[PDB]
Amino acid sequence: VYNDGYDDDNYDYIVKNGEKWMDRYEIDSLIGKGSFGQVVKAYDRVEQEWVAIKIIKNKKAFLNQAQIEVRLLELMNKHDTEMKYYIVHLKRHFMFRNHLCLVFEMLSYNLYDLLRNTNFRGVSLNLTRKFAQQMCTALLFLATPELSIIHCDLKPENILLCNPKRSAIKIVDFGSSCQLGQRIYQYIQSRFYRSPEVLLGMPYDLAIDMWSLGCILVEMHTGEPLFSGANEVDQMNKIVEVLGIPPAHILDQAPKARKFFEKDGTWNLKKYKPPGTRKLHNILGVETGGPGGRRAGESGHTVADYLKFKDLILRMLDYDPKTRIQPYYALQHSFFKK
Ligand SMILES: CNc1nccc(-c2cnn3ncccc23)n1
Repeated sequence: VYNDGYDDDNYDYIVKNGEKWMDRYEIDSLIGKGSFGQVVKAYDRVEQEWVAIKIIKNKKAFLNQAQIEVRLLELMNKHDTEMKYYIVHLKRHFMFRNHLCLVFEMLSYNLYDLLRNTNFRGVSLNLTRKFAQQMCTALLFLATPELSIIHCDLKPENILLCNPKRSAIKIVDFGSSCQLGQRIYQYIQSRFYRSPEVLLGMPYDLAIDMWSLGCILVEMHTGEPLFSGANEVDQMNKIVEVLGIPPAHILDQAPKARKFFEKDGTWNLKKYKPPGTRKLHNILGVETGGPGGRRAGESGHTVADYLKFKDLILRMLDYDPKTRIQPYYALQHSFFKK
């Protein structure tokens, strides 16, 4: 027996269809799950609307992760009462049967689910642009000084559609996030989306989220991860295939340079395609009909369009976090509509 019979051996609440909580919520069904716990669809009888309830595991490490998340969501929703900056809206929270519960507006599928729905062939350049404009607007909001929030775990699974039929999105999952200032986490970001400064053990800031976004947008259009490393050494080598050896002024200051490289004064890889020869121009199919040639003869996919997309992505994937494009200027780029 766990939690007087209410929990399973994984620290999760055992969902019961139709259960009533607190003379208020009627639980309907499970709609999502993850490391944190579970997400259920429930009817809020007081506000007369469907809600999603994120039920955190009954275990101290998971509870405390979610307490950080609640504080950051309360700070954000407070500075965006009109809900125009593409962050999920936390309505309220409570403790129930030894689980912290977060009540949200109900959302649809995540962007990984959308990629599966394309048979891993990618969404159109027009839909990629709509997702990009919303994501850059969210990053602009997180960079406002009273917030200064680094999400730290951007990936397709943490971006949800509002509606299955439409392009509107919201960002979720602030459990691993932090605020600019004191360096606390040195181990951060899911591996495929992890920035070079984190791989190299260097100082970091909000620019790590822009790196992740560049990786995500390429994957949304091609159907597959840009840099799919099996471990940190493989990850750095896959980055170098596309982007070349990082600049010497960065490696000369990197605590973990010698995990990957050796030092003419110039740096090279430790003993893949030669550095910089796996061109983004060819991954995107700029001149050859898009990914897999499958966009040949479709509207919305011209050479000029692809050159603008490539230009923006290369600015998001700058090795130097001081010169990598920032949200304000990404929004002004000619890839976006006037
Ligand atoms: C699944 N539907 C759904 N609808 C609304 C909100 C959420 C959600 C909020 N935070 N998180 N964190 C992680 C995963 C999902 C979620 N989810």
